[PDB]
Amino acid sequence: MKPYVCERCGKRFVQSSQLANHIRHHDNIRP
Ligand SMILES: [Zn+2]
Repeated sequence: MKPYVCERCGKRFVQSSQLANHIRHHDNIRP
C-alpha cells in the first residue's frame, strides 16, 4: 500500500514486497 517508487528505473508500484525485491533486483544488474 502507498505509492512506492523505484527511482532507479522510474517505475512505481504500491507493493512493499515487490518493491523490496525490485530494488534488490536493481542493485545486482551492475558489474
Ligand atoms: Zn526498478
